[PDB]
Amino acid sequence: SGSWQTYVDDHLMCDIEGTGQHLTSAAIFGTDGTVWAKSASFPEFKPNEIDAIIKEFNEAGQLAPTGLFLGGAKYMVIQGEAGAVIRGKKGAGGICIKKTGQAMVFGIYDEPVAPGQCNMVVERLGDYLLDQGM
Ligand code: NA
Repeated sequence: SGSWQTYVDDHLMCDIEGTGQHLTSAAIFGTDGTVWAKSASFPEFKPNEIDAIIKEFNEAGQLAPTGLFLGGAKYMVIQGEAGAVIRGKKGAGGICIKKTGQAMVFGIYDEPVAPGQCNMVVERLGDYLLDQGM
């Protein structure tokens, strides 16, 4: 593929396991905070929000006093994997973020999608990118 957008469209925003369900939105960022690609549905994120997530991957536990904010919306942090995966919840929806060597893979989900389905989708792409040296 010649576009980071294809990764979003064909690995993050596609029909999950043929259930007809999809992530709400998704994105791929560089570790500097540059947007490589995002779905049109992805929220109007702010640079401090992305920087907070970059910080959390470098040292887990830093989001805790405030929450995970994205597009001004507050997610409560839920169990992740230090340095590798950050997860948050907001009602029946949530967010999952997987770190690679050079990028961060974001997925946002809502009812009826389950938290573990978001994790599957995001983590599988991230692991692919890691196997490709990214
Ligand atoms: Na919008």
